[PDB]
Amino acid sequence: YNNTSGEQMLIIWGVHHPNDETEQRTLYQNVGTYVSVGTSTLNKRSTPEIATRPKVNGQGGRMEFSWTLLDMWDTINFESTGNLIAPEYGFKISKRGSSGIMKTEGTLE
Amino acid sequence: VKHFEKVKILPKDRWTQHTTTGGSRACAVSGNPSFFRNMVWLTEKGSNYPVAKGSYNNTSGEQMLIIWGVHHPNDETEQRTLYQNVGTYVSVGTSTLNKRSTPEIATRPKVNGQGGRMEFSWTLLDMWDTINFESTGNLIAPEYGFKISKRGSSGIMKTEGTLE
Ligand SMILES: *[C@@H]1O[C@H](CO)[C@@H](O[C@@H]2O[C@H](CO)[C@@H](O)[C@H](O)[C@H]2NC(C)=O)[C@H](O)[C@H]1NC(C)=O
Ligand SMILES: *[C@@H]1O[C@H](CO)[C@@H](O)[C@H](O)[C@H]1NC(C)=O
Repeated sequence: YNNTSGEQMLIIWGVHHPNDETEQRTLYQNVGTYVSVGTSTLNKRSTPEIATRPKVNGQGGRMEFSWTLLDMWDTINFESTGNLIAPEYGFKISKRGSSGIMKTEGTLE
Repeated sequence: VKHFEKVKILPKDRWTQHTTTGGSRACAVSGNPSFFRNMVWLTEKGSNYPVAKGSYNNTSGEQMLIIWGVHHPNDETEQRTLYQNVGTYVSVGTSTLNKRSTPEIATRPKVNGQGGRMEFSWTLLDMWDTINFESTGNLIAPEYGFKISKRGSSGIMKTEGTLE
């Protein structure tokens, strides 16, 4: 994706780490897989790690999630032989400014 | 941390598969070879270096420091001796933690006459969470890991001197 938006675009991608070779084969149909992302200011290569873990949400498999901020006119490249969880989207920045994240259990009035 | 409570989560004896005996000349005490008392160096039995699996689910009521290590051989034959298999790996996991390291084989300079190296990573197990081990080789296991007894404000003072 070449970024034409006029602003910076936050972008997120993921990589699956399965619980067995059986998962890996039944999904990705092969092994030794990689996920690879790149930009002008970034090149990152990932090698999905298949082990045994405690179920969480009834799951021993996990997903590792990573993000980059793509500058204007740059271009981002995705290549994987398996285990890629790809972005359908990414978010341009329409408005910047002083802001924050407030931690509260409450609600608006 | 003000007090610890050492608790063995992976006894040497109830691990059947490998030979736990190893320790080398670096850890020698008065010329007598030794090892890390809290740890276990797993190496094969009879040409077989089978799947090494482990688990602990933490009852203890306060959290647990746990350490492990991964062996890095000087040479291919150093590797082949102990673990019997090439392209081995170590994998540890928890609810929050997942790690898998692939051991590295290269010729490295002499420090205490050694081209072998050992790399320790550690975690804090919370309440009720389970820690799992899996290895095709090169693992250095905890026998025990540390329950915290006393929480509290303390420090580590750097000093050469000694208590009076
Ligand atoms: C990504 O696309 C943009 C526009 O689609 C490219 O910007 C143009 O690049 C060409 C070739 O150098 C120039 O002739 C135009 O003047 C550029 N237009 C603008 C508005 O910058 C951009 O070069 C592309 N990315 C890469 C890596 O080439
Ligand atoms: C560990 O033991 C506690 C005791 O009830 C339990 O709540 C927890 O689910 C156990 N962990 C596993 C592996 O189920």
